[PDB]
Amino acid sequence: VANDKKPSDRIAKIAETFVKLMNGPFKDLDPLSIEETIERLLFILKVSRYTLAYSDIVLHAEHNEHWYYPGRNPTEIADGVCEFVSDCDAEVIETDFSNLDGRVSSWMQRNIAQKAMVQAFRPEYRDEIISFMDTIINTTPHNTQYNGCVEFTALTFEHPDAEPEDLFRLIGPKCGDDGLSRAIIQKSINRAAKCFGLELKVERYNPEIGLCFLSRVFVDPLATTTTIQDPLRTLRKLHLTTRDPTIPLADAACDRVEGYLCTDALTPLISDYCKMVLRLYGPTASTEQVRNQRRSRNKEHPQDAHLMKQVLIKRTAIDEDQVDALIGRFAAM
Amino acid sequence: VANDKKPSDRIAKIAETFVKLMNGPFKDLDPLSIEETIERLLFILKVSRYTLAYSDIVLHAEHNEHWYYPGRNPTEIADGVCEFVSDCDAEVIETDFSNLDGRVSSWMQRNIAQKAMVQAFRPEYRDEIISFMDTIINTTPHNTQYNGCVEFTALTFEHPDAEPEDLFRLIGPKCGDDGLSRAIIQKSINRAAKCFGLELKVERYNPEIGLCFLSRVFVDPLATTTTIQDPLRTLRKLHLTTRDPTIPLADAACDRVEGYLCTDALTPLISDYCKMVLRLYGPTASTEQVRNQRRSRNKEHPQDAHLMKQVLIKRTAIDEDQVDALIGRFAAM
Amino acid sequence: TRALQRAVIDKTKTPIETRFYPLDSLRTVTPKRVADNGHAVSGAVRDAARRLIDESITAVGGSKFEVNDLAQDFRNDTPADDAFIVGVDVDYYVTEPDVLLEHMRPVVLHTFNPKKVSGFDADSPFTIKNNLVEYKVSGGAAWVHPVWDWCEAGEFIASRVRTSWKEWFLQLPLRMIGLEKVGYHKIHHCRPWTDCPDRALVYTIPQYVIWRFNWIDTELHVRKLKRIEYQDETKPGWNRLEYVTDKNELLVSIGREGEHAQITIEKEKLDMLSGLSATQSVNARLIGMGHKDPQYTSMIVQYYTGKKVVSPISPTVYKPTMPR
Repeated sequence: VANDKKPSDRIAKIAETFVKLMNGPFKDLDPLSIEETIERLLFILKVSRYTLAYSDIVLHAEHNEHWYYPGRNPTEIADGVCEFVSDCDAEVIETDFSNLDGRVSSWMQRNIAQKAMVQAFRPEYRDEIISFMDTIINTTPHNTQYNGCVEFTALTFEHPDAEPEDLFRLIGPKCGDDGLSRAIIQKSINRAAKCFGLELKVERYNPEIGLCFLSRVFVDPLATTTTIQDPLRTLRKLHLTTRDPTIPLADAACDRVEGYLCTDALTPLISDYCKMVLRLYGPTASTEQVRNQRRSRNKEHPQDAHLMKQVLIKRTAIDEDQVDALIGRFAAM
Repeated sequence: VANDKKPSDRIAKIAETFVKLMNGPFKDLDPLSIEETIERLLFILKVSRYTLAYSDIVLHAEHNEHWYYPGRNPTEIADGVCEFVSDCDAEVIETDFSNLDGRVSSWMQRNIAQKAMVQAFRPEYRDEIISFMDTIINTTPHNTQYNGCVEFTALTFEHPDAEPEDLFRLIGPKCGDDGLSRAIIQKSINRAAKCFGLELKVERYNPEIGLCFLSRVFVDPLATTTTIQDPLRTLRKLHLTTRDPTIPLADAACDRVEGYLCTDALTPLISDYCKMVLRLYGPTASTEQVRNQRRSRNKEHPQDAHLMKQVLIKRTAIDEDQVDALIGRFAAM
Repeated sequence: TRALQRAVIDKTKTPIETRFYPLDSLRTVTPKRVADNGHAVSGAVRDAARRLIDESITAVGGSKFEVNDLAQDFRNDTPADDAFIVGVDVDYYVTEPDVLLEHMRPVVLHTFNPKKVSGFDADSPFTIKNNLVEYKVSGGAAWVHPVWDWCEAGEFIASRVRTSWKEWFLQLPLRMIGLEKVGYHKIHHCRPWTDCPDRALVYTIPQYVIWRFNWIDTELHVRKLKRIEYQDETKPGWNRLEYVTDKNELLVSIGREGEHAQITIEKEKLDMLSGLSATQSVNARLIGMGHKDPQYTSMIVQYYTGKKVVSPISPTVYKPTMPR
């Protein structure tokens, strides 16, 4: 659903200041060769060749590590999240956007992303990048840029008397559709989204139900960095498999449970399901080398185990006796 | 809720006379250095650097001690209150303002506080102070200035034929949203507030229910200076804790009861609650050094014990047999 | 021409700013009604203006030099250099606004700049004859003074500056040639009272001084204050006035000189009516628009035909004054 909601006059100066702060000290850049782009990490290649270099140079710089979390290993993500929650003393807010790529306006697209790309890249490459942006208007970096712009707008609205550089220095971790911010702008974020024309969903941090971030649940971010898959999103749908019909059910289930072990080995109410899938569909599945040579293969802390159990129970609103009964039923099947 | 209710023509002369009497003999002043302001007692600093000096110089002078109680130790506050009640022979009135900072009008702000600050400070600092006031329009001293202005207006309306200096010399103790005044202007205070455009709440002093001042209850101000926390405001809400979720309940309760002991050690119906909190949440709480190193730590006369008990009963409208039953129930839990 | 280059190059300005604090309080002040009920009195309006200016000046913390003819004779009071100049209803007293503007200092002035060509200002009747306003102060004498055109387009002004007799001797040979020492000012007028739309709260700030050539034009076409010419050169014996409304309307006020009746009409309607061939057509069109009031259509017809009437000068009995 395309939208053409231009922002107000005042917000334009805030957006320009945010873009300039994003530019930082990297005035000049050069495009990457086709071979280097191909070995990095059709239609994706032509934009990737420039966008990967732009991200790696500007968005992964010294003065842009405060907010651009997108682009780091999951261990690095967990470390950053724990550091941010320690800094904010467990006072953080979560942002959940609905169809951001389907809702970003033309003015935002042509005044944030296009401006940033043109300022980052060399003048001799202006035509190619502008043509690529025009083709885009009619991937990953766009969401991060939108999140950074919205964070800058919120910070500018919260403290209009501070210098833009100091305001932007407080930008918290942001990664695409998910991000973190101070809880003091919980109500003012909705007005900023309305001014830009975006829809924002915000939820106050609650230790009883855990914290939601990148479909990951932090059981107790104050002390431990233990983290698990989001139970709210996956439990209601994990019993149904959305793989293509051509794949046997056993191979898809095996890949799903292998990923779950790789990410959620010691999570209550999921380990039992994964083990029962491995016990039932496991022997009936095909050879694992066969599925490793098949395209659809990629189409999918012990100390606080008690606390993780209680946090999962709080997340799923299931009584402990009910949880034990469910665990017994799952294991005995 | 911003308001633009300018006062009448006659009231302007009264306000100017009050401002001049506030000025007194301190014609010239100088700003404080940043280091001195920092060691005194961002955004707070820029206004504090001037307002702290202005308060200390003018509002803490010899000829301005009659009304500016705000800025003294609690023992000094109790001594001043007892002296004032002895002077007024237990004939005093209490003022309770609702959202004064959210209700002071533009005319009042630009003709009381701005005028006082400009007259107090040196001419070479006029631009900085006027800019700071303009930023404020679009902390503690403002409430005291408003209370003094309203007291001066009431005194001027009561005795329009006396000299302004003699009228102002009768200004009683005032401290922010709370203050004391003569009971002879109980009805005329409402008309003065209406003229300025402010809302005033006044209650006649009643020895049976005690006197309310700074959330403090004077059991018998005629003879003793014994004072306790306000029972009306705290009893209905002391059972619920408003601390942030990240703090454990035990630490917040321990800090609350430690403060209550520091202020209300020998108050009936509160000492038992504090002791039971210390008995229950005490052992289950964390280390006290840990909470002393934690940010949320600061986020919280035996001879007349009989009289204090009876005054608390009168304040809470609870029968003595009912009070004894409640005390027994609290202790035995 | 090459003469234009001379003026462009010859800046030779000496900006002077005695840290005159901008009085933002006077600028952007919402309209106010001084009288709760009925209509306000002239004394009440004067008191309100004085109170507003006093509050602004004291809040800014500056000083003032109130004026109550060519020279203000400020030496008898010797105010401070930074103090402002404040005058209220001093149109009769001051021969020219140049008298106030020579001091090269900010001026806050409350003046009579009518938008109606005749009628009542507050409780004070006023009328325009020749080009002088025959104001009749409620509770005062009769003032006869012109209007010095504060509200015309253009924020930049040209004015004289103080000069001693020795300075006069120095500059007279240069003055006769066409060389003048000219100061520049920035004007703001607010019009703060709705019930009395004929009085304007003029505000002024000086910017810088310059030496200019009399017989050479200016690129920015800066203007110097001139007496308003209310007389209508097309219809002798009539006064015509134009002003712009806040709702995007360009109204015009017409009336005879030394005369009381007065009507306001949209300018476009007056231009359409002034070209009609027959007098009866004027009435026909006016009835078509829906104007049934005889006092309106009759005056419009009289203006159309340019009817001159020699109204007499007669004794007047004024309302008794009450100090209250």
